[PDB]
Amino acid sequence: YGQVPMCDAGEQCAVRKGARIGKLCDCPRGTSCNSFLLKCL
Repeated sequence: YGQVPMCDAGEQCAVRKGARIGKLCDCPRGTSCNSFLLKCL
């Protein structure tokens, strides 16, 4: 439960649009999911 594709540092890990965020992949250890930039920061 919660398994997701490994996300890259610049690759989009979640899309912020419409209202809620669209999860795509998890950010690599050391990088978080920026809902404003949509990057692994």
